[PDB]
Amino acid sequence: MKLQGRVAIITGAAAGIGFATAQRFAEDGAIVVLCDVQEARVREAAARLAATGATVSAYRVDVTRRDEVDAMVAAVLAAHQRVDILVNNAGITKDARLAKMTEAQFDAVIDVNLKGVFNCAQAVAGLMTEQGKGVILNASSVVGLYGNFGQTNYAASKFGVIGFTKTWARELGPKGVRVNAVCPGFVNTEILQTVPDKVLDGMTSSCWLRRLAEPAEIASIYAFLASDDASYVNGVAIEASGGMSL
Amino acid sequence: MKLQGRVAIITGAAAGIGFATAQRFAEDGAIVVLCDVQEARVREAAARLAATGATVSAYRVDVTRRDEVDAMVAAVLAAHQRVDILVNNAGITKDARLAKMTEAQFDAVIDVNLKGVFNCAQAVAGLMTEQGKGVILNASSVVGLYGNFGQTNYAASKFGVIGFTKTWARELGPKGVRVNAVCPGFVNTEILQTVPDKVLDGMTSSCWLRRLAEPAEIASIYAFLASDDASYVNGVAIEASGGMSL
Amino acid sequence: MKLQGRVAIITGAAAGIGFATAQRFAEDGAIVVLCDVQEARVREAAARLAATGATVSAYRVDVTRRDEVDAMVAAVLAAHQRVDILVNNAGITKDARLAKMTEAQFDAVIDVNLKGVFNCAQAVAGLMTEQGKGVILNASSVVGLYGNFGQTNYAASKFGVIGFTKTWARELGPKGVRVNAVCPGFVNTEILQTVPDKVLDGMTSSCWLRRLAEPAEIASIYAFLASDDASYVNGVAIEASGGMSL
Amino acid sequence: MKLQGRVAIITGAAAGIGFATAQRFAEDGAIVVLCDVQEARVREAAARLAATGATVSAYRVDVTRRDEVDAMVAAVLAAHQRVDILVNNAGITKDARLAKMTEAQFDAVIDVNLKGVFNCAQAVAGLMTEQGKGVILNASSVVGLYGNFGQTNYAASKFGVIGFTKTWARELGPKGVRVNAVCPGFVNTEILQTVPDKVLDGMTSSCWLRRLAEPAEIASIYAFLASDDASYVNGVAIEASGGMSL
Repeated sequence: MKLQGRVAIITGAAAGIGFATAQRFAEDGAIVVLCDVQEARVREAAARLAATGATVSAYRVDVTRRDEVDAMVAAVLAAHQRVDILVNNAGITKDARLAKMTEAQFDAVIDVNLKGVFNCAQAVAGLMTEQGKGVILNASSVVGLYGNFGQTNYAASKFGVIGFTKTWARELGPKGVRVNAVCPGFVNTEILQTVPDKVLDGMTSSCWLRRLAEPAEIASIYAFLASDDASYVNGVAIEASGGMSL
Repeated sequence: MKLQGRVAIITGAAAGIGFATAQRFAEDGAIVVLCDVQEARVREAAARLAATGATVSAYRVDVTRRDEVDAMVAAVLAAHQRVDILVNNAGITKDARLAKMTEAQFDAVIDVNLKGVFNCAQAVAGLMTEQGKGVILNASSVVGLYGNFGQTNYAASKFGVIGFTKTWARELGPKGVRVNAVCPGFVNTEILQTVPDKVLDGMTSSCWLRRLAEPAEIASIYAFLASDDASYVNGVAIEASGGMSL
Repeated sequence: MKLQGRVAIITGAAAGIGFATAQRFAEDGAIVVLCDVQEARVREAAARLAATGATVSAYRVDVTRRDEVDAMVAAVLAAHQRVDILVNNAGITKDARLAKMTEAQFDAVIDVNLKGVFNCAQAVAGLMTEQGKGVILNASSVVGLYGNFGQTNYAASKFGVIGFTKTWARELGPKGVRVNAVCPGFVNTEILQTVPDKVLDGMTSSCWLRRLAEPAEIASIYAFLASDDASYVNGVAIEASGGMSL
Repeated sequence: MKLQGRVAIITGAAAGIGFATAQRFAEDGAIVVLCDVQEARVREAAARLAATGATVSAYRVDVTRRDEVDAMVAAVLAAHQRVDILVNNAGITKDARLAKMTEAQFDAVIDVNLKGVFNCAQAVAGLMTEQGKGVILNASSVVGLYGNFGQTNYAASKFGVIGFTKTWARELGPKGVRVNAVCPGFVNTEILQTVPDKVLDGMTSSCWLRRLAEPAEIASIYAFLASDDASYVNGVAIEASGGMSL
């Protein structure tokens, strides 16, 4: 059990990729800390994992509020004495082409997807370098490699988290702390359930595996990167798109 | 005279690469609008170019203030009837290790370097698509490709502007408007005179041409990209580093 | 036991990363076919793994000779009924500055490192698409991302295998066959013992983890990519360098 | 006239991008040496440029025959005393999916597109470093960035020439010799004239400028890169695709 006893904080863990990652991490023996802006939902999520015998906890955290981030990290240290893994998965989209995008749409996405990631990483990175081991995993996107129509704000933020990744991999690597990113393509979470079938068909046609990912297939990449199997993987952004013509 | 009569707005034009770009664009026949937060200095810069016979103007613009950006664009239209080129060159650094970076250091760099670029591009893009031709050139950095120690905020921002570049190239290209980025390496501008020699030796040794760039050598890349010689170059980030090992 | 009963052909398996990969695959339950130009050595390597209880076999294969490749594939099918995984790890260097590189130095590296990879992949790809599942893993290098002094031929070949990877991921992905590459940095294999200390200090100082990899740390990446944990990873080249400034 | 008096060797110059580059270089004042495997056609091409008053010469060169390459370079030195620019543009395609590609198809493309480029660059690079200035420009492709169905051989070769580019930029940069690559997308040369319209429409739909390039639009990028406007551009592969979703 490759993450046995390791303490993992996962943001956006109430549902979607975040929840799938919490589940997989618990299966790999991690102590999992599920954080989400949605308090009731994340406590239900944690409750489902606790029933399996896993050691888990749940916190309401808005990652744009550094005081909430700090309070959670302090509570995790009080409870489990260390932080071994951070998965910066919480994100939002507010799509609009440049001609129509509002300042509020722009700001909201930069706040969660860049400032939020900065807040959580800054809050744990010192704990990790002090103990001489840790891993910070950042959620990017294929859009963070290639751009995408209507995603001025999202693309900037997901490119930007690769900037974080390479910078922190440089700063923290020498102290035994690895920093990597995952760049998912089209993943079959709740966000796609209202998308018209013909639109989904266009999406899957652009994928070289000709299908959407299940969230567990992104979780499994975070699990690899957290584990010692990725001990010489640092500063990378792994594309998890099945291959794409975006 | 490959830019003859074309109207170019350049931000951060009082000095450094911005001023060199204004100088080169004027040499190539462009009508140049020099914008900077340093009003007296950008006025003096414009005066030097006017003395050579160029058609120029000078505006105080804080790119984080959209009303100021909009007012400048309106004034340029009143004076010169159209906008053909935008060079988003204004940027700042507020360097710190992740461990030490303050919220103000982080927020300020995201504001100028991402929000400011968004503001200027959004302000001109409709003018350009309506007339069926235009070019937006974004200043990135080698740091926006590879990250860099102490530059959590700057690296996120310069990665992010490549996200803008690809996204806007997708949205605007079909309307005849190209969007590209330049990623300079180490440039001999005013910000380097105070830097220690052994730091500059490390800079030059990591460059495959074994020397710093002069600002004119970055200006000439912007001039190429603005010109019709780059008519099939869209969505790219051109590294202008002499080759390097950062 | 994530590769239990899966049949893996590994080229260059007598030593180095190839042998470490065979060892790890066997540890994960794979049936391993060790191939190398050094027959006695790869036989001894297989014997070490068989002593641990693994199901293994050992073949002399010069990957530049397609009849030898084909004969080995036919033998594997006769023995084990299918081929599930191919690791194209055999490669050579024949380093020289452009000024001095001989035709033989150039031709030989292209032959083993590109033609050999082509030969092995073509020999197994139809088996994999016919059965609806398979994975081909190609050995690249950080040199296949950034180039390197004295490696005109090697760099072309390791860039080229990423070209293969993306192309085959496009052709074979829709049939259920994934194709990926690994780009190792500096690995503590047998080829480094003779290397001067000050050359190795330059290697480690350019790595953001400030150490060389052990071969098992590259093997574990191949093991991940072969496994179902990488089921939505297709067409990628994963840098396995600890982060670096080459 | 930015290439005045500079001696430029261009391979594949009888038609297509090569001829367009010869024409543009002559317009920029270069002494142009047109090389092609097609002797009658390249002499006609040269004759057209000579009529404009340009200084030009024509040679039959098969770039896979080093003796022909060497003889041409010697003849150019005898005639013009130096070589300032090399454009490695000659290339071929022999497309087939991996399942069907023959050894001869593979070999032919590697021979022209990698060995040929090596031959020409090796033959001139010493002349350039000795005089302390030169530029070598390599023709890659968008396929050398992203791969493409049916192009195992072409993609490997055009990735591979970026490997050459980065390696030679490293080796030769310190001696004042720059090496860069251009990666064209879909260009309206003779090769596309038999392509069905509906197929061309698919191609242009995937282009963010929604049109094919004219060959002069690729020539203009080579002209920039050869000129002193690109004096701090070294080791780069410039995508000239209009933006693409390949």
